[PDB]
Amino acid sequence: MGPAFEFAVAMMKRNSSTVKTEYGEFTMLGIYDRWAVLPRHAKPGPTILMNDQEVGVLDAKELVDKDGTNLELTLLKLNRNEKFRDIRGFLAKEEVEVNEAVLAINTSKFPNMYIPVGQVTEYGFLNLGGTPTKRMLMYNFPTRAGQCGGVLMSTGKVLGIHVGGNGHQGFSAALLKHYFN
Amino acid sequence: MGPAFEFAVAMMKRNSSTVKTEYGEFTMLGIYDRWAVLPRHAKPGPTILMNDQEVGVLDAKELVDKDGTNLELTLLKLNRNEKFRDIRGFLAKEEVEVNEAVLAINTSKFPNMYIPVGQVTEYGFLNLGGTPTKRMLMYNFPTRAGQCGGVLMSTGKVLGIHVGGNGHQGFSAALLKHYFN
Ligand SMILES: *[C@@H](CC(=O)OCC)[C@H](C[C@@H]1CCNC1=O)NC(=O)[C@H](Cc1ccccc1)NC(=O)[C@@H](NC(=O)OCC1c2ccccc2-c2ccccc21)[C@@H](C)OC(C)(C)C
Ligand SMILES: *[C@@H](CC(=O)OCC)[C@H](C[C@@H]1CCNC1=O)NC(=O)[C@H](Cc1ccccc1)NC(=O)[C@@H](NC(=O)OCC1c2ccccc2-c2ccccc21)[C@@H](C)OC(C)(C)C
Repeated sequence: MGPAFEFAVAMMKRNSSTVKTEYGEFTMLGIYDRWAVLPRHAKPGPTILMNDQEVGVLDAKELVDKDGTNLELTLLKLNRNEKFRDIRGFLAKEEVEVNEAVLAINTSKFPNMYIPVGQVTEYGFLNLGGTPTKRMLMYNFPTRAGQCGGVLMSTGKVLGIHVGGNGHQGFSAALLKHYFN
Repeated sequence: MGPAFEFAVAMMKRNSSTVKTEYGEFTMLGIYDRWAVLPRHAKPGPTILMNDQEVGVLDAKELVDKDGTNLELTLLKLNRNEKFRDIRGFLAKEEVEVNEAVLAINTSKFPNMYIPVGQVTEYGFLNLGGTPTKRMLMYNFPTRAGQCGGVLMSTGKVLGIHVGGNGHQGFSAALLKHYFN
């Protein structure tokens, strides 16, 4: 798991931030150019707090599948000059299952924390907070509030973003290459 | 830092537990035989909760130096049949400074979490919660309540146990080989 931690630490350092919306505090992962991702339930407005700074949101897309089923991801285009390091190469084309993953959080409640969550399984459909949701990845860890936007990784792979939990399992939305063109 | 995470994960799995005393919830590291360590301020009584179990404490020693100066460590002898894996080989004879360390926590507030804290420096004397305290190791991380008993490690080294913080820095008491005979 050493390499999985090592990759995760470098990825959070280069591409992650702490974001506040009206709906809470989240980890945010920048993907390429000025595009980043949040759990859909963060419900970013015209403005967000990004590491304490008011940042303008030029575009936001709540992702759904071809049937309109919720995927629980919102892509957002940031009004800022810096671009993110392009990490689309680390995103799979389809849901990845691994035996050992690391979930990385960066919030006030959990600043620079890394959790080895064990096996990730393609969970599939989940009734999440009452909304039918697809392309969930599941891991047996007691995830809690303050961990949404959590980045789920293994060595050289970004698997998904943490979006919910039932007190005993956690769930990430799979972060697929085609979401980013 | 990969190897430092890898060592830390294996060490917590084999030798750590979650302990409640009247004074809070702590990470506890077992050292050898039935001997473990807590921050002195956990103030373990005749009985502690060890992973939800009432466990008897046969002996407890609050460590002080040759002048009687506080070291902020309490060694405790547990009344249980299992012995800990002997990890005295990973303890230094004197305070270790490293460039990259991992602090590992295992509580309800922070179950199986690992934090890369950066450089550890021999801090020396510290007025901790009003008590003169020696042999502190310092790292620049915003440590919080719920992280005491936190185990500070680098590759193949157990450096100390987290005992306090000022909101911007954290401090571990050095865990020295001679404390354990
Ligand atoms: C992240 C928010 C954050 O960072 O805080 C800002 C400061 C947070 C993390 C999760 C909370 C608890 N565990 C976590 O990991 N995510 C949420 O709170 C998320 C919000 C949300 C998502 C989508 C729409 C609207 C809001 N909500 C939940 O995670 C949700 N849990 C849930 O839906 O559980 C699924 C269950 C399920 C599916 C199918 C069949 C049966 C069941 C079932 C049975 C019994 C319990 C759960 C489930 C919240 C609202 O939690 C409960 C469990 C109360 C529903
Ligand atoms: C661990 C407890 C835990 O797991 O909770 C159970 C559920 C906790 C972690 C630390 C809290 C905040 N940051 C942490 O990492 N440890 C303590 O609370 C610890 C308890 C204690 C230790 C020893 C005797 C009695 C109680 N207390 C503190 O960490 C303490 N901080 C402190 O003393 O700071 C040192 C400062 C210092 C030294 C020399 C010169 C000047 C200063 C200075 C100036 C200004 C601020 C701090 C210091 C607590 C009580 O915090 C404050 C900062 C309020 C004193």
